[PDB]
Amino acid sequence: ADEVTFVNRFTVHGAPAEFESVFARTAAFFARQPGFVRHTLLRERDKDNSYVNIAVWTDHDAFRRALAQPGFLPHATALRALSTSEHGLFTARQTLPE
Amino acid sequence: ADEVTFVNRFTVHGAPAEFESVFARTAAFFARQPGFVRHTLLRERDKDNSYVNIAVWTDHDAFRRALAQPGFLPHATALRALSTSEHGLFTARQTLPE
Ligand SMILES: [Cl-]
Ligand SMILES: [Cl-]
Repeated sequence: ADEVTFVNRFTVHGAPAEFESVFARTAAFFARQPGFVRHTLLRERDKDNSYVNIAVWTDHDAFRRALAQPGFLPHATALRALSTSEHGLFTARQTLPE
Repeated sequence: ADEVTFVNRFTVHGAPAEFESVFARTAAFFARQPGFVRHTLLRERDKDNSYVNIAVWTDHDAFRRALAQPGFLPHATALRALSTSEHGLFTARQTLPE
């Protein structure tokens, strides 16, 4: 119930290999934060520059705290230098297997 | 690896309760298909009409075979009566924890 899922859709403008390298360090940063549960970076099949990240947090407060960390800035900056994003925060309604 | 992840973004134009009920039946239909791994239906926080579904399949062929089932067609008809959607098929690039 409390758990939140942040979903980002990226359009990569720069080199996808550089994007992935930057994202790996971004994810490691977030993995150091209290409340981090898991993440998966997905790449669209047959597209080169289309990515979706799914990140799970114990609660909304922990997610907001992570974004507000001073340590996030270089990662946020490096990501924005390479891509644009459309994103939203979600709660789970249904899961299978149950 | 071989796993594929299908991501759907729904904009619901009917009643959300009816959408969730019809979606549950469609999800059950896919859950019976060979190669189905898991799915999660997510609802955007502070919104009534925005959902994202994430579904994992063992491989691309299993996903294709499921989509091609004649039984899918009336399910699709019912779900699309209540919602529009934008979707894509993805491969996992990074996951934490490892
Ligand atoms: Cl800046
Ligand atoms: Cl069938």
